[PDB]
Amino acid sequence: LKRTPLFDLYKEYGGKTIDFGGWELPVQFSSIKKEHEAVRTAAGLFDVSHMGEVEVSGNDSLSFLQRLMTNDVSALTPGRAQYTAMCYPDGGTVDDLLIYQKGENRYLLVINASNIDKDLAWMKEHAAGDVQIDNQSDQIALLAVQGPKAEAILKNLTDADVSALKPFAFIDEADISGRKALISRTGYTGEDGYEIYCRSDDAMHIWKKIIDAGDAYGLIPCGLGARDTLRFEANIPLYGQELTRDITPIEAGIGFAVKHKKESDFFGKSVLSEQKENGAKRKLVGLEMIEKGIPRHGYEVFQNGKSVGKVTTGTQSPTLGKNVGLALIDSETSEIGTVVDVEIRKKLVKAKVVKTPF
Repeated sequence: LKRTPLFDLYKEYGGKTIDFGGWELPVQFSSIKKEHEAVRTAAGLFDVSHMGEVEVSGNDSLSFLQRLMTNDVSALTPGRAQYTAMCYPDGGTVDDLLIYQKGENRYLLVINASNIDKDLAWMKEHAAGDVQIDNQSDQIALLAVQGPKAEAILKNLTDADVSALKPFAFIDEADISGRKALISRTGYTGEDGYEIYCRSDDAMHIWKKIIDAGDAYGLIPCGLGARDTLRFEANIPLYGQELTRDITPIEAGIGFAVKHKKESDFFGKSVLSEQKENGAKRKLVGLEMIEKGIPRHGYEVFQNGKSVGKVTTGTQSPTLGKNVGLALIDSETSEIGTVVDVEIRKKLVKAKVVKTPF
């Protein structure tokens, strides 16, 4: 199986591993509930080195990126990053990703691990002009620190002024105990939070310095369990779930990342513009089960005997004390308070659409 440079460290911290799409990554280290609670009130350290990273350089890199991306990548300056979708002509999603501008006409694309080869072929297909696409995936590790105490812990790791960083701002080549790392103010949890990109070699080192520096603040290793519980409460999409070949960024609730009046044409622009200006026929919602049952990805959602969509992620909400779900459903069913039926092993169980994000 596929393994991050952090792998050999999991046993020590009690990492229960799962074969998450070829990569074996931790679902937990102690408890989904405790991990969620930590990132909510202390901080939490996720290994996220499965992610791919691709350098795009050349004089025509910006024009190339502007056709490929839904966001206006002109808005970037070196030291700044943005979240974006990459769409097919029909507005279906190739991937969602972060682009960092590292300098004039150099860009770092942080892409989903599952999609690196897909994304690469799609990009190389539409290359034109002076554009170089360099896969740097197996050279870069990624550690994320997430919570109200994340800033306080990060002070203790580097001399660089990470406290000055605004959201989506980054410092490159910053020193963490003699280790050069890119530090960005970006998360995947819905709290204050930073992400640390380093050489594969240096990941375990930095991991240890983060557990040490976080010990006093209540910092624990967190996994994919907590990751999804946090995503619900923040209504954050995950590719393969909220975002796929068949779901539009508008439908997934990330229209903010679609700048449909960009002067540049981009793949999907016409379809996405209409969905932005008129509203989409499907809407990503939160579901909480009113009746006993476990929702998972793919379960049909019904109202009055007719399908209205599908559950896209299943998880638990400590906040509510309930089983909960993110679902993509018809817009006319999407109002808060609406009751629906989610099919769990050939029997319809009720759920009530709730306010998300929190």
